[PDB]
Amino acid sequence: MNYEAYFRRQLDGLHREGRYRVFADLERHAGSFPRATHHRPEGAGDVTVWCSNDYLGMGQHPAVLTAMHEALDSCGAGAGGTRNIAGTNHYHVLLEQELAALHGKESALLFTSGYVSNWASLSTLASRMPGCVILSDELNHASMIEGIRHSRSETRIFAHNDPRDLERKLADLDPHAPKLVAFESVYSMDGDIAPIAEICDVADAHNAMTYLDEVHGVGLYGPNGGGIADREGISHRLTIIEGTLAKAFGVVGGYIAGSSAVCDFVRSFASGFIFSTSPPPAVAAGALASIRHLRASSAERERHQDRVARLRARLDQAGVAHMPNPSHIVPVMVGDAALCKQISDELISRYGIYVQPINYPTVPRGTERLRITPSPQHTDADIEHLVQALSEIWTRVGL
Amino acid sequence: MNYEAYFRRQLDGLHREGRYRVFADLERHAGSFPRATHHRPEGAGDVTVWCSNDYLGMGQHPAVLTAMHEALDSCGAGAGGTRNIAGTNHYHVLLEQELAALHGKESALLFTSGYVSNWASLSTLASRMPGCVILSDELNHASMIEGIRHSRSETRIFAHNDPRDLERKLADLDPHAPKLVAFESVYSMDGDIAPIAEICDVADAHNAMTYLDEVHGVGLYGPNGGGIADREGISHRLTIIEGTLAKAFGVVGGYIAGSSAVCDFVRSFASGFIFSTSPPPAVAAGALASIRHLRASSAERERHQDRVARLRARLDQAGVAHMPNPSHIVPVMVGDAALCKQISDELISRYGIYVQPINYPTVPRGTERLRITPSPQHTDADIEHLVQALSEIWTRVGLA
Repeated sequence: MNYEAYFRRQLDGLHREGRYRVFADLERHAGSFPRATHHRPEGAGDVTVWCSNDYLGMGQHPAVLTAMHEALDSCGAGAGGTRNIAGTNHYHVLLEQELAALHGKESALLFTSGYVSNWASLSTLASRMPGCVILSDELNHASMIEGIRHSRSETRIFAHNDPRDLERKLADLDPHAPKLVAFESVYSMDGDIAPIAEICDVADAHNAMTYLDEVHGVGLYGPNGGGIADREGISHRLTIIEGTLAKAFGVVGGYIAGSSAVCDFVRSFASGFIFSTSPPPAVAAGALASIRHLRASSAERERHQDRVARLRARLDQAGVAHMPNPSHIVPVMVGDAALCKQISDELISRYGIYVQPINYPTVPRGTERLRITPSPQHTDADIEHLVQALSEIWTRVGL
Repeated sequence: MNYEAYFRRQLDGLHREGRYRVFADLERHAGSFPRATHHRPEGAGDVTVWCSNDYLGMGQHPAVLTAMHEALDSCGAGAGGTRNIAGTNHYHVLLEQELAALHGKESALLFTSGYVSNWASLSTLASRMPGCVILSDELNHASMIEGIRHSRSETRIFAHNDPRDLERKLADLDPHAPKLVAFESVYSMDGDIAPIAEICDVADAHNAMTYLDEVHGVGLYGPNGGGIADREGISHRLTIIEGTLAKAFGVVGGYIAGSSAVCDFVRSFASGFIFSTSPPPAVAAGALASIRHLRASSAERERHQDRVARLRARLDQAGVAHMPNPSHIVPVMVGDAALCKQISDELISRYGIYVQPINYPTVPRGTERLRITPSPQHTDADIEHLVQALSEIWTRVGLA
């Protein structure tokens, strides 16, 4: 057994199949988003970032930067322990209070990331309820799939956004059986929005817990910037709302929000929460300032939706196909894996436009796409450059 | 099934066994470690922190803070993507190069936490080697256990730091199957140091990969501050060295260091790496300044061991028993979850001393203890206050 040679051959497989991926070394320009320096072997050059999940540019928001500077100087670089052992910081406490209020819940629990919040929460909740059946939306994110897998709990997959199929996969279970319905508000690849109320109607008929990942809604929708459930006024119907601090809130971290009992349960039992250093105080302080700002201000969401709407209108006039949807995500459709990569490469090296190809297995074969995430900071000129680039590229594909 | 009542009943179980934990709300005073403000219902009081894993106080190091302030103003609050999609920042690159160099390896891979570096790397490595048997030290950290469990690979546990038991467990195995020995350099709860060279001898004689968690070693031992393998001159013998940026380096994050091939392998396949936002640029810039500092400077490590030896000597002199060991961790043994918790509650309320009980998952039961972590910033006066506090409690509580 040559381990070195073994790992190398696994990678040659990925190279051959065209799925080996190299990172772009970027430096976003704080104060000048969506601009970034792209570090290429032959020296720096500027790009426009078009596939960042920092959806509102809160990454450069002055209130977020100020809170992080002040937290660094008061409390230092890091937490310096787990939440249990010397790593509970006042900013963690204010952030959990703020997240509870955002979602109208009794409590919230902060994790190191969105990924860990789902992995830790789902695996701990299901594994500690013997005979729990998990009902998982087939397009749930990797973090939810891995939490559900790690639970070892019996799991039934229901058809994407289909409450009739959910009902059919709940109908034979005893009401005394623990059940957990795990789904998202906004799904990243197609940008579709879940029928949350219809799903909660089926969940309540069967005494099932509801676990809603609002990663792609929170900060972006609702009167409080709480996400889709906030928008629909049905926050109170979910047992748990999960989210990230890394996307619309523009920093890093994950959380859940729910009853005192459920948050205390995950806090007291979840390995991935207990046995990992707490997020840096400055990370907690930035997220706190980001949430406070997006609860009080609608201006960024309004500008966000205008940029999204303007891009779609211009693509429509230019004849550039994108997948219609009610969210803020603009999946520009390519339909061929090799061509998707060729277009991504040409946008970066000829047009200074940074987008990434999305190919099988992330998305079904024939539905390969460029996932575009317009921000409040993308200008009309940025949109015209991107639309003209895609239009010129599609004409050359044509010829 | 009432979910609320079910959750409360399990929490009432932790209260019954005395292992329900109330978090202390602290603000560490940057520039004034080890002081913290403690927010209680009563209000705000100053305490001395004695169980932080920011072992050298790099959390308040001015070169670390300078780099973090700089990175915020240049790049913003967060990465704004995954490493694959818009979230690779130049600080991540310089940090992975620095970690490779620290451990004398070809490459390094940055994760969001030490916990995730272990869970993701061990799950991915074992998963993707058909018929792999994982041999795990008895006392491996939760993060390593969960990585091993998540792999679904065949697992053998070997007796703590026992290369002869590792030999016996490896001996009965299909000789053609891939094999991975997972262990730590320095174990947190007893502070014992692994016989890395002897474990590596047994791994080599059976064609086994070695995976070494140096979380409580890296930054604190070795000519390069690389940890125990660095100190023993055997970094080259381990297939993977794993560590944290959160403890001696004083920020947050996890990594592995190894060949370009093993790091690229985990980078390309591990869900917990691929599908999670990259660490903030400021975190990467801080961890980078921390490592460059502790590679070039042994003065904090020397002051660290000075404070450790001084506390151990004063504890012995006052008749307060601690678990002797070759590392920097001073475990004061108690006996009982409820007593240990009471001693910990009395140190805060009567003495302004913050030390957490170690309960009945982490350690065995009848073996709850006070884990104390002296840092370079603890003064002779702080040590006298701690030791006289423990002395007074120890007579009252009959542990003298």
